[PDB]
Amino acid sequence: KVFGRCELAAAMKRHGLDNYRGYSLGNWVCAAKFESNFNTQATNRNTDGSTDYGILQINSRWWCNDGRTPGSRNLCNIPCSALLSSDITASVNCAKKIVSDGNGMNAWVAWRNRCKGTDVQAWIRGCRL
Ligand SMILES: [Cl-]
Ligand SMILES: [Cl-]
Ligand SMILES: [Cl-]
Repeated sequence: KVFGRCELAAAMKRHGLDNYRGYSLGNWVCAAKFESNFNTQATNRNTDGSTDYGILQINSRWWCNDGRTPGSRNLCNIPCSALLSSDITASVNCAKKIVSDGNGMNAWVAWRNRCKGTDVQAWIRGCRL
């Protein structure tokens, strides 16, 4: 599913991501924009052989099981395929664990490089929330 900007903001809020660990909704929408362009089915293969999955490009080295990432963990206790669903529940719940892991949203290098320090509220501007 490719979400609309406000549609995704609303779904993220519904699932308790708004201001989670102090990160406003615009941060999460911005991260999703640059990680996946709002496409739940986004996948990308990393140089280390791990893969990133879903709207927030969650990585199989630590967070989910895909059966093809040697020496990896599955800390969210989910198949990576669950992160591709039109229903963002699994992605949101896993993101909550990731952002609580110590480095906040810096876990998403694209958030650090493209969202951090910017006017992230622009991502939810105009949205009925
Ligand atoms: Cl915001
Ligand atoms: Cl594996
Ligand atoms: Cl980047």
